[PDB]
Amino acid sequence: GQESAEFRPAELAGIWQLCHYVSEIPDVPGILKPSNTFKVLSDDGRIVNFTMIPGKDAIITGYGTYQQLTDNSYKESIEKNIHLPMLDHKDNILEFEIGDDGVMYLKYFIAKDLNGNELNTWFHETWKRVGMPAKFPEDLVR
Amino acid sequence: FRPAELAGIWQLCHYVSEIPDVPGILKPSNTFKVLSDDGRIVNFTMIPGKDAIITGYGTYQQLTDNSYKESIEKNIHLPMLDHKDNILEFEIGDDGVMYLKYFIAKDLNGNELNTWFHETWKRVGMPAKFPEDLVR
Amino acid sequence: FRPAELAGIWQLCHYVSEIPDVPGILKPSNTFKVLSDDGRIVNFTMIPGKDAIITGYGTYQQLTDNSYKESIEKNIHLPMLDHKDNILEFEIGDDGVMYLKYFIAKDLNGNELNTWFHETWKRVGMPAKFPEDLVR
Amino acid sequence: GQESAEFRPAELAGIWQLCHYVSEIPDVPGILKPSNTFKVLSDDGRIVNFTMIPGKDAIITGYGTYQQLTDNSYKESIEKNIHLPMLDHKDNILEFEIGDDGVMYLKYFIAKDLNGNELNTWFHETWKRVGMPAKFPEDLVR
Repeated sequence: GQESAEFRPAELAGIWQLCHYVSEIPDVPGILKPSNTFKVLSDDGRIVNFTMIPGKDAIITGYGTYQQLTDNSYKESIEKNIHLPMLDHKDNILEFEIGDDGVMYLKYFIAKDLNGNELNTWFHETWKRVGMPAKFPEDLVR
Repeated sequence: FRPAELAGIWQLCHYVSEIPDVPGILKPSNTFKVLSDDGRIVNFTMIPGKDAIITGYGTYQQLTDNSYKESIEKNIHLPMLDHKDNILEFEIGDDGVMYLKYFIAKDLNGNELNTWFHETWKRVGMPAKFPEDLVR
Repeated sequence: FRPAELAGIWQLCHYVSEIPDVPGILKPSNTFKVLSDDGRIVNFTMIPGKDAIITGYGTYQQLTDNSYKESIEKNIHLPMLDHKDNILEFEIGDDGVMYLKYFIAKDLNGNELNTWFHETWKRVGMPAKFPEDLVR
Repeated sequence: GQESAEFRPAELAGIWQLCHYVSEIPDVPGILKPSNTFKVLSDDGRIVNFTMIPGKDAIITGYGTYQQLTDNSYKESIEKNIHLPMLDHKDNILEFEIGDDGVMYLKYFIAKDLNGNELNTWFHETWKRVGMPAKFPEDLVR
């Protein structure tokens, strides 16, 4: 049997880099800058989150499968997530907005923590599609 | 062939010593090879504080117990491999470290290169604990 | 004036948030200001995996309880300050964080800039323990 | 009173970056690459060693005063050294060679560890003088 196909496919597949907002000044909102975490949304329906640790072994922090649900939401069927352990063996529904600039905004809701405490919190994330630049930088530290 | 567990995320490594003229010890670096279940390969390199970059992609397929092919579509690190097959010999240890070798005869301009390439890659895994101080 | 403990090694900081339109929390970055006892100032920036670079130098002198001058010889980040004095207002907290402000009117080509600069710096210290996994 | 001035002054003063040797291949010696540690040899006779920790607070690992002794040796009079605690409140004599290419080789001998165990080991280090490049890189992450 087939999961529901009744959505307009979005360009979810890709390697995505987590971003954050950086300001030089205390009380002023920051501008978008890339960070150290990647989400691989594979062409064959698998999801992996992993984080670099400079000079050390990178680590997977979550993995599973994913499935688009509606024109602007998809689920991650998480097997294990060490960043967010209350999501283990559960579905997380992510609402998304993908811009032609390669920036994807995600948000998801979590009701309870692992100890059953009320949380009722929306999480918000900004991701940027990783691409191939025109030129191989001559001094790249591989 | 006996199917090897190639599919996964791999981190490039190098060897470091504090002194010259001695072998170094293995240390992870900034480049990743994503080998998907459906036979896609992507190499990308993190650049601290900047956008990561894809440096090659295509498809791949295991051929024998110690070799696989990358059918490269585009590779900006190794552009003589564009629309070519590269055959890689591989050995994967029980410690999750994979040693690759491959040979390239010519550069894109037809100059003789006749170079053997060696790469060490380590399988990226999920540790038991999320580190308290992690910079995501 | 009451002499402030300016002499030392200072690390530039910035503010980070996971979401837009909110204030971020303080995080250290890659640039250092070395304020020597003999009144020399050097700014340099680490570039991961590459050679660090000096981006400015000169001399400095405390003027009042909350200001000091940098007499810049050369600054490739801020080249309108070459052979000029920059007056910085400073406040150093009990947590070792120093807040700097300064104002620059013109760029090197004479274009009006009239910009206030804010910098947050943190005093670099010696922790009680050398971390076991440190990458020197 | 004055410490001995009977040496030909060398160009020790500077900010120095610790280097190591990197190879892509297991059993082959590496080439010189810069690492994350700095030694400030000040114009006014003070020494500080410190190490970056990417995304985190940098740390001082040793400090004191220094004094050239001979044409190719100097001492670090170490107050505290958390990298090498057997050097606390002691002099360490470093033999050096400074190249016109800005590379300095250092070596020093340590007899005993902090617990009094025999060590009798020569340490060897390679350092590179930090300089001001021609151009401010446009995309520098400060």
